[PDB]
Amino acid sequence: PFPLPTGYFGIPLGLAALSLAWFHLENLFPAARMVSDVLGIVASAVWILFILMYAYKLRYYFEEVRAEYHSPVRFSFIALIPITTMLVGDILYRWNPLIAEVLIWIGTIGQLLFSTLRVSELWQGGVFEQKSTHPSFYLPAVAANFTSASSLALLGYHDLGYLFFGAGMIAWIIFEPVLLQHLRISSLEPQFRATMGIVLAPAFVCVSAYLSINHGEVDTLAKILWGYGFLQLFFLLRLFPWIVEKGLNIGLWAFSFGLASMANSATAFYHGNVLQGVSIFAFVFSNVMIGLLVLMTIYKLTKG
Amino acid sequence: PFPLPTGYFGIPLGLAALSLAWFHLENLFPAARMVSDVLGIVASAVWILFILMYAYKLRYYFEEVRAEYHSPVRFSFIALIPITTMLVGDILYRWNPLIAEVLIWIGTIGQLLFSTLRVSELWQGGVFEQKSTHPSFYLPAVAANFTSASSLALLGYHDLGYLFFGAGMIAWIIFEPVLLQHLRISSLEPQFRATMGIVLAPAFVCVSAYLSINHGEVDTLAKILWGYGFLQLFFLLRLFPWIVEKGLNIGLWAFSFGLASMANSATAFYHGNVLQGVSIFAFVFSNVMIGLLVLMTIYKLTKG
Amino acid sequence: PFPLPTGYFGIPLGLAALSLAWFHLENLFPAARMVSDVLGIVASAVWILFILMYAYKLRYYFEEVRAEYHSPVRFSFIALIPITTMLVGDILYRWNPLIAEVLIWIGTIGQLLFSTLRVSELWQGGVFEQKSTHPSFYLPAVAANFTSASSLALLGYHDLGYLFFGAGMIAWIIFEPVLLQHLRISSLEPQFRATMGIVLAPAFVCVSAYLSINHGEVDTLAKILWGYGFLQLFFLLRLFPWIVEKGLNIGLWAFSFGLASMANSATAFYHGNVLQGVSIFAFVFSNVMIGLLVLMTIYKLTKG
Ligand SMILES: CCCCCCCCO[C@@H]1OC(CO)[C@@H](O)[C@H](O)[C@H]1O
Ligand SMILES: CCCCCCCCO[C@@H]1OC(CO)[C@@H](O)[C@H](O)[C@H]1O
Ligand SMILES: CCCCCCCCO[C@@H]1OC(CO)[C@@H](O)[C@H](O)[C@H]1O
Ligand SMILES: CCCCCCCCO[C@@H]1O[C@H](CO)[C@@H](O)[C@H](O)[C@H]1O
Ligand SMILES: CCCCCCCCO[C@@H]1O[C@H](CO)[C@@H](O)[C@H](O)[C@H]1O
Ligand SMILES: CCCCCCCCO[C@@H]1O[C@H](CO)[C@@H](O)[C@H](O)[C@H]1O
Ligand SMILES: CCCCCCCCO[C@@H]1O[C@H](CO)[C@@H](O)[C@H](O)[C@H]1O
Ligand SMILES: CCCCCCCCO[C@@H]1O[C@H](CO)[C@@H](O)[C@H](O)[C@H]1O
Ligand SMILES: CCCCCCCCO[C@@H]1O[C@H](CO)[C@@H](O)[C@H](O)[C@H]1O
Ligand SMILES: CCCCCCCCO[C@@H]1O[C@H](CO)[C@@H](O)[C@H](O)[C@H]1O
Ligand SMILES: CCCCCCCCO[C@@H]1O[C@H](CO)[C@@H](O)[C@H](O)[C@H]1O
Ligand SMILES: CCCCCCCCO[C@@H]1O[C@H](CO)[C@@H](O)[C@H](O)[C@H]1O
Repeated sequence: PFPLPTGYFGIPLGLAALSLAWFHLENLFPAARMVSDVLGIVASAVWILFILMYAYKLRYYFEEVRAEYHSPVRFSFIALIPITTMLVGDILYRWNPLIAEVLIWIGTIGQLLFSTLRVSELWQGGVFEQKSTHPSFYLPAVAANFTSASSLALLGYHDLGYLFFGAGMIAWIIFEPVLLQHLRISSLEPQFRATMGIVLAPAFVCVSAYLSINHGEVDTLAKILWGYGFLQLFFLLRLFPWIVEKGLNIGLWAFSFGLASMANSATAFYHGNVLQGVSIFAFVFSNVMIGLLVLMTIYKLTKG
Repeated sequence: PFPLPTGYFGIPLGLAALSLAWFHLENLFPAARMVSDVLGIVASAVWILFILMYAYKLRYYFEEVRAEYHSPVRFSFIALIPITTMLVGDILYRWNPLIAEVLIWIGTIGQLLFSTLRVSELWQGGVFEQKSTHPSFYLPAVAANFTSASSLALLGYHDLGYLFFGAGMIAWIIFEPVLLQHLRISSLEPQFRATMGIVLAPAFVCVSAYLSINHGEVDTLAKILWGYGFLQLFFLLRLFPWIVEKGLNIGLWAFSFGLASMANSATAFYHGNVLQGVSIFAFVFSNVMIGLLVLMTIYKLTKG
Repeated sequence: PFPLPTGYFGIPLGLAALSLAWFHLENLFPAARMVSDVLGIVASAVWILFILMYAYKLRYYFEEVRAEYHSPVRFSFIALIPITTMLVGDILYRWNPLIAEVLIWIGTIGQLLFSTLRVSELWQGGVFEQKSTHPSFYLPAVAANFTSASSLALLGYHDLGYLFFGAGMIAWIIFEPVLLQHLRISSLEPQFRATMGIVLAPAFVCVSAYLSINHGEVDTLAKILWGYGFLQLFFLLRLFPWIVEKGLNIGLWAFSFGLASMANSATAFYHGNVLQGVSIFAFVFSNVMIGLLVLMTIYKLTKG
């Protein structure tokens, strides 16, 4: 018996997002569907297990959940739950649209309630401190809204999806300035550094959601978002030795959301015949990196 | 004899903006014109009175005006004067375009001169402090430019209106990051908390101005802005008990600008057959809230 | 023998940018080509000389270069080198596209390597301080990417140009919030104040690059960018007496990038029949100001 660390939801999140990326290649390359289905089944299975473990945590370790919830830093990871729930919904849609729709709405209402209760509460002051300014804040504030946007578009609710999209995009632009200034001034401690991987996510998750809503039209906004996304990738690549100064660890799954969304967006750029060479590199790169994450995770698992 | 607190201009501002919202419903529902005209006449009458009271303040309480002007916090409320002057111009345009145009230009030149003198002066440093980072800054920096944008569009100056629009939109995105970080860290004191209502304004005033310039075309930008606007609404609703911790007060008119612009934008979304259900809710909600403000103000007035 | 202060690259930068502005008037007014060619030849000659002087610095004053590189403030000026190299490439393209393309790629790879190594390294914390938050940061972070964007578009690489464009535009919006808050709180010391001129650059360099990529189409984004650009101009004009409190100096070339890009963008607005009166004013204003910079520089040179 142990309380499931909430961050572990990043594993099915990354796998689910990568399933969706491969799904979007099926009409260019049919074998991509089998790869998508396998990734989707594994992500869903891991999600079920982690959901049940989290239900156990709520039942028997409620004070740990309460403390994470009220923490001005640790609360953000709870947003992984409804995010992964929506992504699993998006996977399941290929097989059962009714069950998919239920999960998508549960995740959407859940993330919106979550932010509305906790993200706003921060504006009361005195609890959040300068040192609370962490990449994890992107999860409730930004990533959850993008995930809702694309999931609702999948269901046919394009205009409602644009509202969530806007909420996420503007929230992103409003938070990042203060995050990067904080990182410049204050050296994130090693135990939090893997969460630098979340810094990769905004531009790529943003363009993926946008392309999901706008029928895959690769337009000026999409190209703009990709450009900033690759800038951040190059920066994070340069920073990687510092990120893992104290060793490789499981927290590196933090990168998987950005990586998977880079792959997903790459499929749309390829479909649209925009920067196809860059698209192929992006898609291959993201898959290799997530493959390495899977292989390091199997290892850790075969070492208890 | 007393010096008129400059913040009181928020009352005719909210009423004038709400008049304009109803005005935009007239071709869907004719009776909306009577409601618009009544609101517009009351707003204009209150504006005349407050202008005369402010002329008296300048004549006999000039040092109080000087101190408010030089304050790195209190200067912002002076921007209410040219903002309300433009909105009254926009109302009067339905009856007398020549007088309307004069007021619109006086307000536009006045707000631009005001910002150019005072907002820039802050960049000299040493006067503005971290604790000066208040929602009121939106008034000179953001709301005034949006108001110019839409007023100039009304007069047929669409391209000039886009310049003001851009100034306001980029200024908004450049200020809000630091405002929300400050609110997270430092608990705004109760006496300033009603000004949290100004946080509702940017997205809604922005989309209202945009739709005024672009002939009511509800496009991707407009939907994006509405999404962030509703996020902030939900946050402020959650925060409302904290906002009024020390009691309901007249400062709550601070919400009326955002509310009225939510109503105005809702008329355009409805006209464009986008999210009509949300539009009706938004329009009804905003009217009820401003109706409550009017009823609390009549009360206060019937209690001296 | 002396080590060339890296900031001096701002002189050929401003002249090169102004050459390109005049170049864009040639099909409206043929005599503009002669003016462009003369400015372009002078900028290129000054650039060659400064490059050779900088090669000498690297060879015989390497520790001075190393210290500037590692400084969390002074590193930014090194970005002037690849920026000016690209602009000289853009000039030379009218005579020799092959040599132009080589310079453009050297400058593009060089600026991207430079940022990737140094701008990201800041996020390790503990070196950059709040007082490091200076306008010069725009050079590597923002201006270099815009310059790449427009130079690559010149070569026909529009989509790749949009990636650089996005990187610069989003980087701009993400840095400026914290810069203006810092300037409000902390009074930039006189010796750095001329660099306030760099604050003029982002919106104008941004719209110039955008118009270069999008075939000169003056659209809503372009008008938006111009509006914020003129707001900042008016602010900087008001601030000018404070900027030069301790006297006029050669650092005022800092303004030339924004001024030249105001002129360049003005040619496109004029071509597109948008705000032609404003365009003429902008173009004339920018030329007069840069003419004054040239005349003060000849003076200083005729006084050793
Ligand atoms: C992922 C879905 C998350 C839903 C979270 C439910 C939280 C309800 O719990 C609430 O937390 C608060 C907000 O800070 C409080 O102030 C409450 O009164 C408390 O009931
Ligand atoms: C709403 C219209 C407002 C116009 C305000 C006029 C202010 C003119 O007053 C000016 O204020 C300054 C700027 O900080 C000064 O430095 C001046 O010299 C002073 O004359
Ligand atoms: C304008 C083109 C600039 C290229 C700059 C080359 C810099 C290479 O120098 C590098 O600087 C670093 C990054 O901070 C280091 O950590 C290195 O190991 C060092 O080799
Ligand atoms: C995954 C969703 C996490 C929900 C975290 C719940 C936050 C609990 O919030 C708590 O709820 C209480 C009693 O149940 C109140 O007594 C509290 O004081 C409050 O701390
Ligand atoms: C950070 C946000 C960047 C927003 C970029 C928006 C770019 C709008 O790009 C659009 O391109 C289309 C091509 O015909 C046309 O609609 C217009 O040229 C333009 O509005
Ligand atoms: C998002 C990236 C997924 C795209 C992977 C495409 C790999 C195929 O590669 C491409 O195949 C072609 C036709 O099918 C060719 O004409 C090519 O030149 C070749 O590069
Ligand atoms: C509504 C517009 C408010 C204008 C506020 C005016 C700010 C006054 O600015 C003052 O003007 C002076 C004398 O008149 C100078 O002597 C000052 O030192 C300066 O404080
Ligand atoms: C924070 C700013 C968000 C800017 C969003 C701009 C969205 C541009 O949306 C536009 O949609 C039109 C539909 O055909 C086309 O012009 C293009 O797809 C696109 O440029
Ligand atoms: C901005 C919100 C103002 C719109 C208010 C519209 C209220 C009318 O309500 C609508 O009337 C119709 C036709 O007129 C119908 O067909 C509807 O189903 C009904 O909802
Ligand atoms: C114009 C490009 C400027 C390059 C600045 C080079 C930064 C040098 O970086 C230095 O390089 C070294 C040795 O050569 C290492 O020994 C160092 O410790 C490192 O400081
Ligand atoms: C800070 C960023 C501002 C982005 C502004 C984007 C404006 C998009 O403007 C575009 O105008 C065109 C006119 O038909 C159409 O494509 C749409 O109306 C709209 O998408
Ligand atoms: C970017 C600004 C450069 C444009 C400079 C244009 C100066 C010419 O000026 C214009 O010339 C015309 C025809 O050529 C006229 O019809 C005009 O009314 C006149 O203003």
